[PDB]
Amino acid sequence: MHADCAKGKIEFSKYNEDDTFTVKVDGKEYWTSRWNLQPLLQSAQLTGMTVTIKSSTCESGSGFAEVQFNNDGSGSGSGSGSLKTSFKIAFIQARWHADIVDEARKSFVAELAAKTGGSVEVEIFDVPGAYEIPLHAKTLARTGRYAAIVGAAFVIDGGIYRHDFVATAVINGMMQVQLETEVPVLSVVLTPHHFHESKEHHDFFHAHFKVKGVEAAHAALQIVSERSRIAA
Amino acid sequence: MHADCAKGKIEFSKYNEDDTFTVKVDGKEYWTSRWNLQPLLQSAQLTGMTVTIKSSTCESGSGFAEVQFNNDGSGSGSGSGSLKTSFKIAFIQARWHADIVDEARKSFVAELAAKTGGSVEVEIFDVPGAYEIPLHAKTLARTGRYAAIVGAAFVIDGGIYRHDFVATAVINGMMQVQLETEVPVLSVVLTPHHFHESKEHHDFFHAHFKVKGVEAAHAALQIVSERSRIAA
Amino acid sequence: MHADCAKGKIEFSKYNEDDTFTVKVDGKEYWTSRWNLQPLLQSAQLTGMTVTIKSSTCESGSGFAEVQFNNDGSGSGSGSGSLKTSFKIAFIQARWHADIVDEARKSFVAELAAKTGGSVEVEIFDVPGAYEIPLHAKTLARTGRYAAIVGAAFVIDGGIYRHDFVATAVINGMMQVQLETEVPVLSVVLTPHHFHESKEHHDFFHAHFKVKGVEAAHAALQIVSERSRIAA
Amino acid sequence: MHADCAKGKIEFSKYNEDDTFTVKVDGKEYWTSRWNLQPLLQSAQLTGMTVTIKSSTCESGSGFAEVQFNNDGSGSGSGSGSLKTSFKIAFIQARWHADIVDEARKSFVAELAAKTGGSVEVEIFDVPGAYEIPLHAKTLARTGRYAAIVGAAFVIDGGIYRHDFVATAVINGMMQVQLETEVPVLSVVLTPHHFHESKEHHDFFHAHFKVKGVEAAHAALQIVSERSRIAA
Amino acid sequence: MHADCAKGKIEFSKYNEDDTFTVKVDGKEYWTSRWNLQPLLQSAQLTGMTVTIKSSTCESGSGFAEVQFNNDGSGSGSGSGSLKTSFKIAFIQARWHADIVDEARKSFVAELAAKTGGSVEVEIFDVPGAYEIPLHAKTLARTGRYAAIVGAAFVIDGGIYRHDFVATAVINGMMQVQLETEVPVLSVVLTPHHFHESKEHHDFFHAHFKVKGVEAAHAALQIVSERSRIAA
Repeated sequence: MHADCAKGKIEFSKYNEDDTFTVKVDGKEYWTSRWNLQPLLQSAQLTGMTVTIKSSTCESGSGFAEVQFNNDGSGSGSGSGSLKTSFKIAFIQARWHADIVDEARKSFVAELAAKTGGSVEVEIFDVPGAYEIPLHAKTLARTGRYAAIVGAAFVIDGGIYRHDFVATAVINGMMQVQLETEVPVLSVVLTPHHFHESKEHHDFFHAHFKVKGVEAAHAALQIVSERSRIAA
Repeated sequence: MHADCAKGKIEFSKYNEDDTFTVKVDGKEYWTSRWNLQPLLQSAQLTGMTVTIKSSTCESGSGFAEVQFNNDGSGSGSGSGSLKTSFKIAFIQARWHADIVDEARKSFVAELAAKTGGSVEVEIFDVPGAYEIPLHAKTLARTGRYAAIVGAAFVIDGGIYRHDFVATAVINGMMQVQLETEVPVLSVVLTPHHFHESKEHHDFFHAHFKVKGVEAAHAALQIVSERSRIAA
Repeated sequence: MHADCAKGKIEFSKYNEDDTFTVKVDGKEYWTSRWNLQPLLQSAQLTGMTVTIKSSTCESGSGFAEVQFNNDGSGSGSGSGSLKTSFKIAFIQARWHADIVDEARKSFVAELAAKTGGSVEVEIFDVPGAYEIPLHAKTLARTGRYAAIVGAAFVIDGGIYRHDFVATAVINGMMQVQLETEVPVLSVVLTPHHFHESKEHHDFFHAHFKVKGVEAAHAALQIVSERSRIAA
Repeated sequence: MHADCAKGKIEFSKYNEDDTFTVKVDGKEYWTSRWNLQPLLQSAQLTGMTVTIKSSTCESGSGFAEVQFNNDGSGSGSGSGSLKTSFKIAFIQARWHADIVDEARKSFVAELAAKTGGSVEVEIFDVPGAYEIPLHAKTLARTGRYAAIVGAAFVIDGGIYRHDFVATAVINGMMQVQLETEVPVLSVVLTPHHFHESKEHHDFFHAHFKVKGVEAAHAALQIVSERSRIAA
Repeated sequence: MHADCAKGKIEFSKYNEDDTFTVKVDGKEYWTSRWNLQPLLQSAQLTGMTVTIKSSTCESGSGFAEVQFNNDGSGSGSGSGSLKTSFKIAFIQARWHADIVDEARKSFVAELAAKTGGSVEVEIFDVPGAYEIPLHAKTLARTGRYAAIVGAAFVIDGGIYRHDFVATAVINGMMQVQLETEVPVLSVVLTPHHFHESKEHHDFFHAHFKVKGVEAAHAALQIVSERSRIAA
């Protein structure tokens, strides 16, 4: 198989005055004198694809005439999963009412470590409020590296303003993001019927979120396994 | 038609240094020395289309110059139906309150088998909860092979958290997926007015879901037949 | 004006080793030896363009060198209307509570026939339930041939499950479809405040839908006339 | 600057057998014998752009070799505004409860004429019901010529059917249209809490809509001025 | 590195009769006689990309043969952020109930000046009402120059018409805009449960918006810092 001098997206394409198309791939600049390669290189650059420069000399500023396009490159793609039995999960948590989302996250991580035992790694991403979750989830989904995304928050009616608009927007936005990027997004954003901060609700919801974390961990594991199964 | 050596999507396109464009179709690598075929092959690869390799020699690494493009290839297309009087249906069921979705599914399958008698086959897909249904439906619709998709769940107000957000998101997402992929999606996700788990509701909803399964089977058959009719 | 051997979408394009983009248009296969025509034919095929093969010989397998592209071909386009003072309307009706949608449809057809007197033709399409209307409307709008689409249903709260989710989904889906395809869609899907099946509601809603049919007929005629007016 | 024989969208492109690409622009047919211009003309036609045919002879059927592409042509573009201090506004009004929308429209027009004094022209468009406003707004926004669009209606709960579905659909559709076409759309569709047709409500809402018309006029003027300001 | 005669979007492309492709970049007109550059220049123009004309002579009407395409140009892109530790924020405020949004804005600006001390600059944009916020936010997001966008309004039930439709539309449209343009948009649009203008509510909501401004300032700083962090 031919040597891969550099693989990655074209950082910049420069058509020099000597009929050479200089393209920078994976931090290394390569140029080609082929007339047919110039429109192909331009199309590759404008399509957001990753090309692999192939030549006998892999040094900077070396000519090349061999290149491979697997399937419209990689670009922002190559996501929607990492590997079976070894993947990663992103846990986005809001910092409003942190003392309960913390319990949910601790239960989730503990259960995942108990079952998988190191096969699954969970990364924690902090976020100011429930409204900021859909965009963060979209970014983490398009970046790849993740087989599932979990978002946790505690949306509370404070008795002054109405809270249902933000909850509806967040739920619908998470659904839209997961449909757009084809990465599962599990919802642990919960809106109680009543919460008047009487320390009885405070004691109750700690344990209830402790249970919800384990439930979400099991759901995430099973959905990732099933999605990997039906793709074969 | 010419001898079809291999038909399928271009797994990878490799432009070698000898002015040859090597493309792998249906697991077999083929190369062209034609200058005009290279931009056409690149466009075919970037457009997500399937080409048909036509040549006298069908062995690996054999050159070819004949290719046929039916209609922008197949790619992710060729779905939205399998065949009249012989097709498949995907039954996505949630595992929350399984004892009732099970009754609905059994009624659906029994009625299907009663009328069609083996003409329609039902494949069964499990899912953690109602929130995971739209993405599974989108995947199964884009994969083709299915003339209709059925999603069943039982969304319950548990008395602690509000449940209407998830139900609204699920219904709207199922409709959006159905409009996006042009594959009918029938909804058997139901939200009762009251359910307090007093075994009276438990005994009632078993039979009611038993009825709903037969109703959904009839609706699926009729809608598939009508959609096949108006397309001629 | 040059003779039209065949006009329509390219059924299949076959670039043989002979470097000839053999193309089947309107059920007739035509081939060209022009080098410049091959990329143009490929672009037309991938863009869903309808080409008109023009040559002195219109028989199958005859060479051609003349072709006309009016405006990106026709493809799935040429819809959003048929002709002024002579067009068609699609009436999609649900089969749930058929005894009332029947009254609405009869009123609509009778009023149309009374005013236009044969200038407007109404085609009836059957559908199992309200949830299956938006996709049927999208298909009938994309197929062309129709200046307006009418969808009728009777969404009823049965006292067991909640019904507002499906009604909201249907209304929003019809609006989305009519915005997408630029074909007016008139809504005759109605949700009464109360309906307990006491034969008083049954007697009342027959006449009320009888009125609604005439109202919808007048609205459809007015909107089609106005839309045809502002487009000049 | 070179003479403009004809400027507009390519009505039809015809590649004759004499290696000439005949294109009709602004009602005049022009042909070119340049080999390089043919793919460029095809791309211009398929991209929905307007080209300006330039030649020493501007008569029909005259050869040309000069053409200018400003920015992907005009096509459906050139909208989202007409000119500062002199623009147009489209007033779409529903014919349901006309006696109140009439007061709103009269107030709007009178206030516009009082402040601008002929600098702003208001065009009136009639529509059978509130459900048919968003598509009309989308058409009038895509056609250009308008810096703002106003939609007025009176959505009323009649006591028989539920009315909130249509109102929600209309508001969301108007917002979606204004986001899609980048033309401001001001909402004067109003849903009162109670209206039982007791002639007290009828007398009150006349004056209230009279006030709302002036309010909408001021809002439209200020938003158009601000949008024109931030674009420099 | 080669001299930059002019960098920017192609204002207009003019293919003269002398086989020269004149392109205006950054207010300066440049022409090239290269046959291969003409399709590349046309593709660059139609793709909405910015090219950098490079030649030994940078004067108007000077020939060039060198050009660089970094990554599909800039065009409407280059947004979603300005720089770390030194960026800008757009504060869109509605003029309905200005005496409270003013308090919110003053708190926001004061807190940002207290912490950053001149590192972050806030620009104030006026808007007639809550309905006009999402489109303004979309414009300011697409123009670039901003790492975050804040929208403030006070949606009030006046006791005559229903207000929840507009609030829902505004929240959903703001979330849709922030997902479309990948620029965070923080919500300070608030809908109180009750507000009867008895000057007790007027005194209370002044201080409450004073608090909400500081809260939004902290949330904006945190979200910008985190988004800049995860992008490395």
